[PDB]
Amino acid sequence: SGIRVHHIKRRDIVLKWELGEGAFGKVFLAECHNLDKMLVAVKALKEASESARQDFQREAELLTMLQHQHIVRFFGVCTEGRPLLMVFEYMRHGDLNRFLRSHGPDAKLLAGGEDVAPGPLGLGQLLAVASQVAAGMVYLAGLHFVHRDLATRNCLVGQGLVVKIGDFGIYSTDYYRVTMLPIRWMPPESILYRKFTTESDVWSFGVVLWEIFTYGKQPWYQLSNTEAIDCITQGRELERPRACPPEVYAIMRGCWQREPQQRHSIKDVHARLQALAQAPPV
Ligand SMILES: CS(=O)(=O)Nc1ccccc1CNc1ccc2[nH]nc(-c3ccc(N4CCNCC4)nc3)c2c1
Repeated sequence: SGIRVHHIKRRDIVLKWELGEGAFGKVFLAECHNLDKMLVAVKALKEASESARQDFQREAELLTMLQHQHIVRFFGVCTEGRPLLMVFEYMRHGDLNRFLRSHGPDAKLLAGGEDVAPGPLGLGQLLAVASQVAAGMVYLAGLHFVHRDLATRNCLVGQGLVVKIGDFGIYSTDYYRVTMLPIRWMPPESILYRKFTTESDVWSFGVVLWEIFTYGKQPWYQLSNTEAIDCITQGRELERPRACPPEVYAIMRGCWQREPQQRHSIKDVHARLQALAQAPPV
């Protein structure tokens, strides 16, 4: 008894090549038949655990029931032989962090694609990406879902700057080696009391908002993991980005209140973000 997970025939999936590697294993570009031929992203678990076979069904069940407009489209699994496979839609731009970086001032005009100009994005484009991520967080907050790793590296960019949350729950400085913590995105109540609620995600979204307007710079990049923990817990906030209007900064400062109850809800942050997106101050 639980969520009916769509199973896919292994012979209906032809692996093209590796797109990347993660904790879970490897991601590939592939063709999928009978879902007409169609390009898709496929995750392959490294397995070698009976437990990891349990986390697979868990994630597959949550993904199958969390389907929405700003969450990466999940098509089903393949348990017909090791390795286990998760099939998703293909977001041709890859993760939001690398996308931002490729449109930043250090990148000059090396960004490609036919859908977006190389070099910096429009203010209205930056607020579109921000608003799309917020909307995905509003949906997850609705189902009492808490994202413990909200960061631009866990979002995907598709054709026409469609941004979705691509990843949910070990060598980058993003994560502190303890359990790996992405402390730099964590509010004080998570570092100090080990609490993570909906309001925690509102604080994390503020950092995502900062990441977006810095073109994917790492929060407190000048500081170590412990130095960042000191700042966060002492009330020191990130500097406004060069490319950030005060109305956006103000939204950021609204997520960075020490008292979680003194933070605006994610539905209000979305709303303020959607508004500006339809009317970018510039
Ligand atoms: C763990 S990973 O290989 O870095 N994949 C990944 C990256 C960012 C956010 C989420 C993931 C999780 N895997 C995943 C899930 C659904 C996906 N749909 N499309 C992709 C996808 C992933 C990567 C990708 N590229 C962009 C071109 N550079 C090579 C990698 N193009 C599309 C994808 C990945």
